[PDB]
Amino acid sequence: NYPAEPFRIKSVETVSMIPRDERLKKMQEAGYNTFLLNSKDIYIDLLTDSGTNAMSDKQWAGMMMGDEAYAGSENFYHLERTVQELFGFKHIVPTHQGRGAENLLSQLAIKPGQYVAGNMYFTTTRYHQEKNGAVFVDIVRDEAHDAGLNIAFKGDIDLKKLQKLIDEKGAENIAYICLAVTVNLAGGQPVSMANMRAVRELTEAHGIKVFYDATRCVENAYFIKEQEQGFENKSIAEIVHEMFSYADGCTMSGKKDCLVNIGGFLCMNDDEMFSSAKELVVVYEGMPSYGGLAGRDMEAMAIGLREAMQYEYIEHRVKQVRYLGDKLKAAGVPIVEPVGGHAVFLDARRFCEHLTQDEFPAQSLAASIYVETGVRSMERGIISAGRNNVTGEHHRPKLETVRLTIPRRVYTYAHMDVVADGIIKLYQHKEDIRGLKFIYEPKQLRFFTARFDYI
Amino acid sequence: NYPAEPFRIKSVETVSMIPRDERLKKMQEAGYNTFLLNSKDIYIDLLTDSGTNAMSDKQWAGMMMGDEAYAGSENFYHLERTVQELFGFKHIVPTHQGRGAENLLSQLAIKPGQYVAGNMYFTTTRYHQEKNGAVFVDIVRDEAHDAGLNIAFKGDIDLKKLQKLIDEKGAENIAYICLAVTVNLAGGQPVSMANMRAVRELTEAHGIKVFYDATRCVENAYFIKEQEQGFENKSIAEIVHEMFSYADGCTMSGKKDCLVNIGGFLCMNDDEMFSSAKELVVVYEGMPSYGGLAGRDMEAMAIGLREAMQYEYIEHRVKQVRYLGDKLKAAGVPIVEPVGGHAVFLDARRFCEHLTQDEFPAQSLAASIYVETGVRSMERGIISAGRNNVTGEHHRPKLETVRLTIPRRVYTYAHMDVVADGIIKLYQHKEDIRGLKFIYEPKQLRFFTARFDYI
Amino acid sequence: NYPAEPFRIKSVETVSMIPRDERLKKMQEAGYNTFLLNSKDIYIDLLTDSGTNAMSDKQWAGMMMGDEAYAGSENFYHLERTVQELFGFKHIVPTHQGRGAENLLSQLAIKPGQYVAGNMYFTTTRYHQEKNGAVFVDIVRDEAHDAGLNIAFKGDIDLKKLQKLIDEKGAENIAYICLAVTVNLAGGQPVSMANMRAVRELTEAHGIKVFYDATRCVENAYFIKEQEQGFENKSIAEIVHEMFSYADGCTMSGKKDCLVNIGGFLCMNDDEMFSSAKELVVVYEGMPSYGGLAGRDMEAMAIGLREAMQYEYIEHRVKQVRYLGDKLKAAGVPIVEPVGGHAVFLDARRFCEHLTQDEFPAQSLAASIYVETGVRSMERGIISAGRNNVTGEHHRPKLETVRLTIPRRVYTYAHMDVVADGIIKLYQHKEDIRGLKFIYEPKQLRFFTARFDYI
Amino acid sequence: NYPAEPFRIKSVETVSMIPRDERLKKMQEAGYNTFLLNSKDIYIDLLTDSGTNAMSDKQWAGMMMGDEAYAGSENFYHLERTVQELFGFKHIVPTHQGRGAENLLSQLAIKPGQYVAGNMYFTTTRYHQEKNGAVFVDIVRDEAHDAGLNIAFKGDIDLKKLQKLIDEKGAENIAYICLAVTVNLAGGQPVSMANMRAVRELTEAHGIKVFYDATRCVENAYFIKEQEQGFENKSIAEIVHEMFSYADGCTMSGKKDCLVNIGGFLCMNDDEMFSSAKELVVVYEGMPSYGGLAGRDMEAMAIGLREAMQYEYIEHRVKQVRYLGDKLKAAGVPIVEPVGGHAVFLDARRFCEHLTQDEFPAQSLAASIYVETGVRSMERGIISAGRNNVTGEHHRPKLETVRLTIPRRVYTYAHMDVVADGIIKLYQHKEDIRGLKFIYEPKQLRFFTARFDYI
Ligand SMILES: [K+]
Ligand SMILES: [K+]
Ligand SMILES: [K+]
Ligand SMILES: [K+]
Repeated sequence: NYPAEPFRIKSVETVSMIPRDERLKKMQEAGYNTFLLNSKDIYIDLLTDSGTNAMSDKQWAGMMMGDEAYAGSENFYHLERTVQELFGFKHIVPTHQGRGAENLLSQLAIKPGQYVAGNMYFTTTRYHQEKNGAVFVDIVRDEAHDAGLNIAFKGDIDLKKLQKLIDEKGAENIAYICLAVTVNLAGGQPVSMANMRAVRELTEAHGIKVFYDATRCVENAYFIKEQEQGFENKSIAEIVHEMFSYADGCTMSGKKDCLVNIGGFLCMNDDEMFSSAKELVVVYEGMPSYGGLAGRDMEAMAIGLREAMQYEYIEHRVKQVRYLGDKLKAAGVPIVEPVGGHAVFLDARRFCEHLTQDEFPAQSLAASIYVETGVRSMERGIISAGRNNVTGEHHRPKLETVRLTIPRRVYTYAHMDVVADGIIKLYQHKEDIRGLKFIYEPKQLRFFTARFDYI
Repeated sequence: NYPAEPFRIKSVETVSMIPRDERLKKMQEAGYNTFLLNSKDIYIDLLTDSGTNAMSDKQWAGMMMGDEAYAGSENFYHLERTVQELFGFKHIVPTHQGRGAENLLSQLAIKPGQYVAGNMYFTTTRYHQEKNGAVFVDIVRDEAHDAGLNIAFKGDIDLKKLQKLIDEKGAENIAYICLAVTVNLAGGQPVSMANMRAVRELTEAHGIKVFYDATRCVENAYFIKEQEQGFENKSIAEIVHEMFSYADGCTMSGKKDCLVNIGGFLCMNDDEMFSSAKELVVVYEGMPSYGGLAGRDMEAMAIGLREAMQYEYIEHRVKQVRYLGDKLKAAGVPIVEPVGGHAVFLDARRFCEHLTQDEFPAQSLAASIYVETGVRSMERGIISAGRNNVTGEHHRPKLETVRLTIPRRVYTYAHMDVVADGIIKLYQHKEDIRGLKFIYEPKQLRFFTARFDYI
Repeated sequence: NYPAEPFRIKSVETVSMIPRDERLKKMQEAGYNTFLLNSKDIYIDLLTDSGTNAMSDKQWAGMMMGDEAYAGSENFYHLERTVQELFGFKHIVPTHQGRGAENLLSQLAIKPGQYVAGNMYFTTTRYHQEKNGAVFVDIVRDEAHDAGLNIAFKGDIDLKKLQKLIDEKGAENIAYICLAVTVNLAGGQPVSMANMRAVRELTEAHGIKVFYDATRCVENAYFIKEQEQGFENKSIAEIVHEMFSYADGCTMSGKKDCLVNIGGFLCMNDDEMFSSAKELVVVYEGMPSYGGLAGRDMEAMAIGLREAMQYEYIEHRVKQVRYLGDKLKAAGVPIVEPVGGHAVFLDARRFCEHLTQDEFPAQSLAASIYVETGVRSMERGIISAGRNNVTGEHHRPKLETVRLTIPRRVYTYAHMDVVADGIIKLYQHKEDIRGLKFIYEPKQLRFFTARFDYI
Repeated sequence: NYPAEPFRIKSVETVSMIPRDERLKKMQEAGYNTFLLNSKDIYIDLLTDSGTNAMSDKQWAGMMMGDEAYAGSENFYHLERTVQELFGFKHIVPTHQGRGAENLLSQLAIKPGQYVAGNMYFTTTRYHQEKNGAVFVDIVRDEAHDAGLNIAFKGDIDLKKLQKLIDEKGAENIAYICLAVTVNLAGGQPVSMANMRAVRELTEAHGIKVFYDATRCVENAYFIKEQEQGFENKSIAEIVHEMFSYADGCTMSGKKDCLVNIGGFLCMNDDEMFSSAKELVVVYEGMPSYGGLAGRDMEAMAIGLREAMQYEYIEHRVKQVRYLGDKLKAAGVPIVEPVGGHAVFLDARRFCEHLTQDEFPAQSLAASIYVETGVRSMERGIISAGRNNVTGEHHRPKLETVRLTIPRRVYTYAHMDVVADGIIKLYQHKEDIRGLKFIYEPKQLRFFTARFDYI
């Protein structure tokens, strides 16, 4: 069920291994907010899968061959031809990471008052849409909003909803469909090739553009190879190329599936949009020949994207995350299902039914995990949702979760056991977990710097 | 007069060394546009002094210690302490380079219709001011606009013009003063400490904020050290710290004086503005704990800013540029005077007085320079100025220049001799340089991809 | 029982992942000799634990700070201070690896006809002793020669045999005692502190010198910590320092316990011997200030020896090897016992009891293991023993083994499972493993290039 | 006359720039022996051209791709095929540096009592010859021993002398001719292709083997291209390959002309000698598949040897050393002539005619140079010659020199001016240089650690 790592360890990152009593002190110094912990004090850091990937020896060799010319860099040429080959789009503009590409796309592709419809949303992606005057419309299938429902390709768009938006608003009033692979907010859920095809077919008929939010497109391609009938003789590369054939362009974060610590890019087929993109990138990112990246980083990202196409690599990536989910589920620990490509989400509401949402069960569970194991996880619940600035009440999200987000190629199954075993042990005495109260609350971005104490 | 390099060569960048006939074919394939040349075909690349710097062994050691954590990275803390120590500001927000810091500043500090006044301007800096509703006012001393005038501290603000603006417009209507060090548009001209102090004193009396465009603040500190009475017993670090003591914050490009290939940051003293800056950075750049940079780049920038404080390093940096300018001037080659900190600008109007501006003397001179020496330079004249959209006429700039822009720690005096001797030989038969005409002209950003042929 | 890796993965070594049929073709191209396989064709390479270690980010930072000066390098001074601090010797002479230190020691310390007595022996170590006129005497306890006997500190010297040698030969006729930690030939067996102390006390009483063959001294320190009464409150560093307090000097391979890919050194207390060692090092290795090493490697070895002192690192190192041995033993696979610090040795005589030694059971078993798993192992049996030049008969060794040798910080428990599960499956049908016969036999060093076919 | 560096600076090595009064203190703390100075206290280190070369970006990329397998490393394969291509020998055995290859060759190729004849000698090379029972015979042309004589190809063998050795001793009593390129002891003097051919022709007729001491064979190839008629249309590679076609094998130090900081190798054509070489390398260096080098170093050396074949690189290398010599000679400073490929040697006897050899003019001149400029040079005179252990008198060498030895790709012409200008300034008041006396003298290797004071 679970393959060994399809690589060896070339170099290691040293860790302190501080014991429980010392971790409790660090957690207190951090006001029980994992976002305030110091990296040097953490054994296993599952705060994010963004930008913390372990690069290969070949990428590090590329890092030594940075050609830092303002224009005409060999590294820009390599990235451009690699993305043209693997994603199949005509034009590429580098950006420093994914949200830089989102800024450009939304300024280029939206008229004020138009709709952008997508399969759920991501914070930066949707901000740039709305900042530019779009109204967001969620067209994901209804099941994706049910966190416990175990169905395949849970990230699929509901074609009926797309049809109704077209019927009610008119095609000329829809800027574009923003189709994300995988779907982050539903827990990293994949989208089927059948769905990408059907969405292309209906939008094309109406003259409507489609742009992917493509940050975990390789994880997605793996779910298609594993679970979609007809794809068993296809390579990961073949699946990735067909996926993008159903789009007019994409925004990409190299920090996720391109196996790098920084980097992103915007792709499109249209020449006029490319010309406009080049004049705007200069303002926000840099020249079209580097887009806010060192030459060595264009090189690392070109090499990493190609490494991601290796079947054994992405199979192990997804099955390692699956192992953690399987082990938690086998012990009765409540999690979002099915497990996604990049993370396991604990259902903190169910984990701590002895607590009210106003006692911050997700924030507290995350604190408990670090103290007991040296593992950092992210609060994705009531705290991150923020306070209603009109009423003064918490926004109360339906999802009250702790995200165990897994960087690529950094951890082993033994690290996964450290994580699972500690959570399972906490779950056996789940009632002992204490509620939290604010002792310091910022007006904005409160998850980042808020401090708490036990009730 | 001209010191030796205060460092040894640790590693080299290999070059092809292709001869004149082969360079002529490359120039023709690039349509006589140096922006279109491949980096792999160039011996000495003086297109820019941005982000092409040679890092040290110590910076490379730091590159291997990237702590890629989303929050709490050791590299963030090191950058933050370093900038607090050396610049003297309370708060720091990393950005991927300088224009990312400008975007944040202009959104936070400007109400539509307010004025932003500075000592001349830079393209991205003024764009971000104008995009947010500011009206730009030039308050540099009149002398700065006379490219032939040899005077010290030519970058100084005219206190009388600053004063007139306040009287005629009202303090409440001025968003801030944007004081740049050095002043790029005048050829890299320094600003005196006496000027920085007088501006602080006047603005403070009216409650007006001052923010520095600080990209070449260390080169600026060197000029003060060399030429301003009273600064002979002061270190570069003491001068830099006093400079920033007369500001409310700054936008910085590490890609210039911090000796790195990517990186920048925003500094401010005000607690409220810091909180707002953290909200905005997340949508354009990244979390406040990395700001669109890999941990290793925060580390390389922290180390490089400290290396920039070494007296012998910056003396050599500035005197290398001076060597090139002195050698050209002694042969009668027309240049912008006095030579600034980072570049030498050739007056192509005067160099090719036999051509009209319509025949693109700067574009043609930069082409000749590549063919004859393997040196790439930047057109900064009528081509880069663009065409008037409304009328369809060229914008005809007063400055018709070729910029010989010098990366830090990359080249030797022998390389400077290749550059100078080739230009001097061309000058001796300047009448023979041919005019250019468009064969392909983009509607936007024409300097980046336009192609030409000889008349 | 089995701790998780006390480090994260910083970078990876990419592997091909070729399937069984393709591995069989590679094995055939290598003439069924694992020594002849290409590294690029191997998934898990257990040929050696020498010089294949994964370095840390901190060691890689040191690799960028190589001070390549012929004398007075900062890296030399750092190595020298570190070894003085941790090993407690007065003088240090770097060598390119351990056998370079052995060459110097044996030339300096042996008069022709004198005896060198030790706890078993290693090939290079004993060669250098014999080449200089020493007669080797084995003074290990008899139990060490019983490969099946499970006892602690199996590497211990028999004080009664040491005593007999002194009585029968005379102290003046003993050049030195060569005490090895751990003892490689018995499978990596540790020596107790009590034994080291008793040997020092006896030799000192007769004026006999003791020099340690120290290549796996840290693994040895771990066993003492785990199993010798009285050492529970002692650090690894305290144990290492006390170990070397009972010697006059040592030969060390950094390629083993100092966590590097190249490097070694010679230590001694005696001023006169140090002066002589400096004269000799210049002709074989290099100046005493670098000893056949790049400055960056002196740095990486100084850093790596200090990292080896971390309790969690060495506990994990030794327990990973133990995991592999435990899993094999539980399935009934015959191995040398108890499992040592660095490797597991399969008893191929017992594994392939259906074959005669003349049919090369160890060579054949190592071939099968590669075909079935992509794991490379070393023949340490009749092939490596060589042929008798005088008679032309095989040397027929008591030990007919396949060595599963484990590089430090390179592999995971999942990799250990690939190794074990493949061997266990082979064991279940052991009768089917075929004998080998030579098709090409070199006159010298036959194990390195001999080729075979199945009988 | 003097080409610019045919490369750019990729990274730099930071230096302290300590002033004169501080340098005087360091020199005193070092007992006026430059060999005792710390690297961190030196601005320009010309102690040696061995192993201090600046590697390229491509070599550093290779450094990240180290394949550290005990056998079958991709890096060993690359080195082997590179040396086979460029030097043209059948077999290669890596060694950690040149003197490791010398140890093997001399043990394999000499019977006790035989002669080895060569064009002068090098210390390690000759030691290994004699240790194995050879009698050394100098067969260089008589002119090479006249240090002031300006003739081309001053390193040539005197064919008449070779003939007389053959006539008087008999061919069967000559182990081999050891032909060195360039000839170090005469100041780095080249050998002509005509001479290498004639030596091959005479030895072949008598059945006598020829092995090169090849450490600066690329410098040598450059002198042939520049000065030997018939070689002007030949590439450096073509000249190098023909050179080696006149030999039976070679010993090579990568630390000189292969542009690396560590590494060497032994080459031969004979199969039986190759087999014997492989059994002996194991004892002293390591397996024939790595020979005492990390895989990354076999890779760097393979890449560096190929870089050395670039005409512009080796032309600049030799002409940079020539510039220093020309500038010194133009000021009347006495030097060994003609200037060689890798160093300038000052004639300290003539520089300080006011001193006797017993007052150590070379040791003192070297001290003066460091104090006045921050430049380290090596004593190659009476001190290095050592004391006669029978008589107690100094060995009094004819040559009393200070070696300014130039690492490859590390320094600029401005560093050369620092060196020359300081020596010239010292030369104008040459009479002020004070004699030295021993205050501490070791019995052996006295140049390395002896301490002095002014008379
Ligand atoms: K990162
Ligand atoms: K750059
Ligand atoms: K190795
Ligand atoms: K070296």
